[PDB]
Amino acid sequence: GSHMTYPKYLLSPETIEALRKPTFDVWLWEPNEMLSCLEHMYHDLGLVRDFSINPVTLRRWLFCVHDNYRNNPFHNFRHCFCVAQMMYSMVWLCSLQEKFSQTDILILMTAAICHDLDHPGYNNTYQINARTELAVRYNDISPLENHHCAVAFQILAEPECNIFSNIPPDGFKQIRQGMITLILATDMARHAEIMDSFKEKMENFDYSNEEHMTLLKMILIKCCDISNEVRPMEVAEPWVDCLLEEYFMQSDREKSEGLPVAPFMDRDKVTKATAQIGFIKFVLIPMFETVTKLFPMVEEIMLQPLWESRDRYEELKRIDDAMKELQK
Ligand SMILES: C[C@H](c1nc2c(cnn2C2CCCC2)c(=O)[nH]1)N1CC(c2ncccn2)C1
Ligand SMILES: [Mg+2]
Ligand SMILES: [Zn+2]
Repeated sequence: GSHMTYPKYLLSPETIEALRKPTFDVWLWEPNEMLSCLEHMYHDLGLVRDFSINPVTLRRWLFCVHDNYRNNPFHNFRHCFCVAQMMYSMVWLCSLQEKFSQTDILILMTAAICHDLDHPGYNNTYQINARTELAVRYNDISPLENHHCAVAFQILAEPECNIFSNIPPDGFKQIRQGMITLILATDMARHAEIMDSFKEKMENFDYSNEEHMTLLKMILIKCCDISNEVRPMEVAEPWVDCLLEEYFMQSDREKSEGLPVAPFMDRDKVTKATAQIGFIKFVLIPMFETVTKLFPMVEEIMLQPLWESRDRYEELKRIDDAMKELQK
C-alpha cells in the first residue's frame, strides 16, 4: 500500500501484523530484520513501557544477544527468533495478558530469547561423555542450559545492555529467578518429569497458585522451543534438515572419539520421516493436547498442523522405505 520504499529493518505494517501468528515465515528475514521484530515485540507487549526499558539499550541488548549466538546449523539466532516469536504468537493466541502479569510476560519473552545462548552445537550427552569443560564445570547437571543462563546474565550485567537497569532489585530478583527456572526447564532430560508435574496440577488447575503458574510457564517455553512442526509445512521442514546436520556432526565425532552414539542421531538409522513421526506422535501432540485443556483455541491453530505433519511424514516414510530397499 506504501507511497515510497523503506529499508528492510523498518518492518512494514504487514510484517508487524504477520508477526502475531505462527504462520510467520521465519526464513524470509535477515538478522537485522529479525532483530527489529524482537524489538517491536518488547514495545508492543508493553514491556518497554512498564519496565522503563531505555529503548536504545533494548537494541544494544538484542544486538548483543545476537552476537552471542553461534552459526550452528540449528542452535543459532534464527532458532531463538522462532522460539521468541512462537511465544509472542501465544501471548496473543491464548490471551496470556489476561492470565499473566507483565513480569511473567517479560520472563517468558527474555527466557525465550536467551534460552540457547552460546550453544556449541553438541548436546549434554556429548558434554557428559566427552567430559568437556562445561560438563566438569556444571557437575553433569543440565550443563548447556546452566551455561545459556549464565551467558544470559553476563550480558545483562553489562550496563549498556541491561534492559532491566530500571527495575527495582526485588523485581530484578524475581525476573532472574523465573528466567533461570524457565531456561533450565528447556532441558529435554526433564521432559517427562515436567510434563508429569504439569498434568498433576492440571487435575485442578489454579491461575492464582504460583506453583501452577511456574509449571504453565515451563510448558509454554518448552512448547515454543520444540514447536517448529506447528509452523506451515514449507517453514517447518527445512529445520529438520538442520537439526539432523548437528545431530550427525555429533555422532561422527562420537564415533571417531570412541564415545556412545544415539541411534536417534545415527546417520545409518535415523531418516527424517521416522525421526519426526515419533517426535510428533509422542512428544509434541501430547504436550499441546494438555495445553489445549487450558486454551482450547490452541487445538485449531497448533494441533491441526501437527496432525497434518504427522500424516505427511507417515506418507514420506512409506516412500523412503521402498527406495532404501533398492540401496541393499
Ligand atoms: C529429529 C527429532 C527432532 N528433535 C527436535 C525437533 C525440535 N527440537 N528437537 C530437539 C529437542 C531438543 C533439541 C532438539 C524436531 O522437530 N525433531 N529429534 C530426534 C529426537 C528423538 N529422540 C528420541 C526418539 C526419537 N526422536 C527428536
Ligand atoms: Mg537448549
Ligand atoms: Zn532451543
